[PDB]
Amino acid sequence: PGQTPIRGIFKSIAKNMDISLEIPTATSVRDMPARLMFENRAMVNDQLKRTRGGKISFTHIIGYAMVKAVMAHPDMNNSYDVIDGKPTLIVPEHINLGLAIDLPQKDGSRALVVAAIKETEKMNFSEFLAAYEDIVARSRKGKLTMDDYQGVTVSLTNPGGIGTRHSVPRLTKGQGTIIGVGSMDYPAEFQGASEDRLAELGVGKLVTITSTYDHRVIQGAVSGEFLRTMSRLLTDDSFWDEIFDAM
Amino acid sequence: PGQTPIRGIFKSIAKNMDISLEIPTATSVRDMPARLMFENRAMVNDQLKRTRGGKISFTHIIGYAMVKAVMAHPDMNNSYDVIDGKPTLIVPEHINLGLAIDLPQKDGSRALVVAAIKETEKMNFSEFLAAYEDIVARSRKGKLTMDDYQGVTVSLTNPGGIGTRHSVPRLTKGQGTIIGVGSMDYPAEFQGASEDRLAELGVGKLVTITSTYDHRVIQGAVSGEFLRTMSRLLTDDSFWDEIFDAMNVPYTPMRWAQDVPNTGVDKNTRVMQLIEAYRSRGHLIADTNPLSWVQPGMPVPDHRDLDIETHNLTIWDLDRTFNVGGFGGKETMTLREVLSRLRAAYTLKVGSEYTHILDRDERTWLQDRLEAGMPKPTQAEQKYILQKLNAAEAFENFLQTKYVGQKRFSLEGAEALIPLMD
Ligand SMILES: CC(C)(COP(=O)(O)OP(=O)(O)OC[C@H]1O[C@@H](n2cnc3c(N)ncnc32)[C@H](O)[C@@H]1OP(=O)(O)O)[C@@H](O)C(=O)NCCC(=O)NCCS
Ligand SMILES: CC(C)(COP(=O)(O)OP(=O)(O)OC[C@H]1O[C@@H](n2cnc3c(N)ncnc32)[C@H](O)[C@@H]1OP(=O)(O)O)[C@@H](O)C(=O)NCCC(=O)NCCS
Repeated sequence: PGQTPIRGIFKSIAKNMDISLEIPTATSVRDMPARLMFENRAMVNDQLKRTRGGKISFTHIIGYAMVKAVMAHPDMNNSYDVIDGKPTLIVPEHINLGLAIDLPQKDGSRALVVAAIKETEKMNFSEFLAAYEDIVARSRKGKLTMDDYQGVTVSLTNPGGIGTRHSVPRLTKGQGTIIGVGSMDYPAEFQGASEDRLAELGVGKLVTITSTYDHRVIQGAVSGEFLRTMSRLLTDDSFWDEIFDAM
Repeated sequence: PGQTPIRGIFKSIAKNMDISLEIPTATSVRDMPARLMFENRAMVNDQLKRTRGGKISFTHIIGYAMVKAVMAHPDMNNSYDVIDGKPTLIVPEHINLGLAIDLPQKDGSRALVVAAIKETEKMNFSEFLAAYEDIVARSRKGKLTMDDYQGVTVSLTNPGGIGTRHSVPRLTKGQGTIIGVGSMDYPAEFQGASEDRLAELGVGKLVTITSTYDHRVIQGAVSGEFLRTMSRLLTDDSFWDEIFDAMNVPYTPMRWAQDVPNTGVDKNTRVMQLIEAYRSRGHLIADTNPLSWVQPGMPVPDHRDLDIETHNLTIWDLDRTFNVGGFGGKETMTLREVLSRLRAAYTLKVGSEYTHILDRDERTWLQDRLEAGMPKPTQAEQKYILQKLNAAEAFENFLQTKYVGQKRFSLEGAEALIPLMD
């Protein structure tokens, strides 16, 4: 009980949240079927098990789809800044994808950090998976440099691990959008039903995906079309041929 | 039409909303089943009605769960301030819970106020309910002081009364979080379906709960875990045992389980076995003791035969219809009505043992008279019972007063013997 100064990484988190108050933000929400993801992921993980490889996750698949979608809709990669006291649009050279990793510390307090995969628009699924696992591995061992925290152009977060349905997050300065992935589960009005009955009816599972963007440089129609493209890719023949071929 | 200055309470509401612009906020949303809440609330309100008590609401239950959750995740109680021009985290001493009460005024304009229940982390459900009703009562009569509006650490709101699905509200300065409760109803894609069809499928009702927090002092993972804890408590065995114990209800609470298929032994067979179990062994849980006393060294018999889990039935069968073979003078009935009748006949103030009798005509005579119930007596009859009770007690007290030391072997404690013999 009482008052205590904020020190360390927490002071940095506090200062950035205060700066971010000067961004006008809006949000879009879309829900998608998730059956084909469960099926095709299982097929890939069976192959890896026989070949004594690793394991892929839902975030890997959604990550790759997200990159393809940003290529199809380039406006989602832009940001805003005032330079020489004039308003300015900033168009980057590459797509650098930030991952929000929750890592506990030595003290016993959790902190969230955003690390970057760089030059993602010239990768196939095999390359993408390697880069992803590299960042995650080094984060646990505590061997991330200062260069890994710089140059992010678009971010990804996964609150659905805990079981949240969806969220409305904060956008940090220097970016245009942040994408969030919610729980992949049956709706709550079917959580007491029998397996037999669900199979008979043909009820599937959901996923809700969100988009939070800066409204000075991105319009609503662009954000909507972005999510529509992601929805088409995750249920598309040609998309899953790529992943299967690479693995 | 035209312009008019804002004056009074409205000017205060306007100023606070302007100040609140300097809080960075984020939101989390989660949806939960709501069947067990409907069931167990009904059981508690039936007990209170017989004892001429009050009524509990959904906000009472969610409120209590919310307090338990804040205890499990203390970070949700903290706030932010700048002191001596340095950033600072503030950790309070108590959990003070603010309620958002919509109260109309004399003029005819509605206004929202937030009043506080203080020192909530040292309360049981009985204490909690009293404090809640105290605040609400005084608000309507217009007798809230200035101390009731100060010291709030966490807030609760209920937009689901009107029928809103969920909301994204504003957070006021000095707090860390605000929790919102949405509509408890079927989804809108089932609002035209029949009751029969919904019962067949096994479709339940929802509730959506939100959390809006200050991101300088609370992280997303903490907010998510908070809502996960609340979800577990509202479907937990041990949680509902507390509430039932505190409100003095004698039955086991309805439990949470999955719906089971109608395979193997049919469900009509299982409902007939339940009827037989209550007729045979229901006296083991009847309200026949005036004291709340269990003798320490005596064995307690097994009475697992009297709960619907042992006969492979579930909350999902309560509104389905079954063949009962003349029970209650009906050929068909719901499991809710079956349980109601059995409990009224074999579990109140009279417990009966008669199923061991070998003759069929004897058994039927008793069974018929015991399930019809006790007929309502007239006023003259009621006054006669009161005269006899008075005579008994008065006689004992007279002898006590006039002859103190003398041995008399009193009947005090058992005065109902006189009207029984009569
Ligand atoms: C091991 C690794 C390859 C991922 O393995 P994983 O088991 O698929 O991922 P997690 O351990 O985080 O998830 C555990 C479980 O939660 C499930 N899960 C995760 N996110 C989910 C979501 N949004 N909805 C539903 N289930 C989810 C996973 O499917 C897994 O269940 P399973 O028993 O069927 O495999 C590795 O990348 C890892 O551990 N990553 C964690 C950190 C991270 O990815 N952070 C960045 C996220 S943006
Ligand atoms: C009388 C009292 C004990 C509550 O009684 P109550 O009937 O349970 O509550 P209300 O009168 O607000 O609700 C009326 C009806 O709406 C229903 N309802 C309320 N909130 C609901 C919600 N979120 N979703 C669905 N139904 C809801 C109640 O169940 C009740 O229906 P019923 O006919 O089945 O009883 C008393 O506390 C009261 O009147 N409170 C109102 C003010 C208040 O609680 N304000 C603070 C809320 S944070």
